[PDB]
Order: sequence, then structure tokens, then C-alpha cells
Amino acid sequence: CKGTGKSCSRIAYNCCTGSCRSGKC
Repeated sequence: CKGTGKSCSRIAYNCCTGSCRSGKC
């Protein structure tokens, strides 16, 4: 996954935390 601190959108939900911050993890 990405990892809290990485940047993501409402598409790549493969974030190490699950919920992608408003532009991050």
C-alpha cells in the first residue's frame, strides 16, 4: 500500500491505513 504521509485520491484505496486523507494516507 502507500503509507500515511503518501498522497492518494478517491481511487487508489490501497492505502496502508485504508482511508486516504484528503490527498494523503
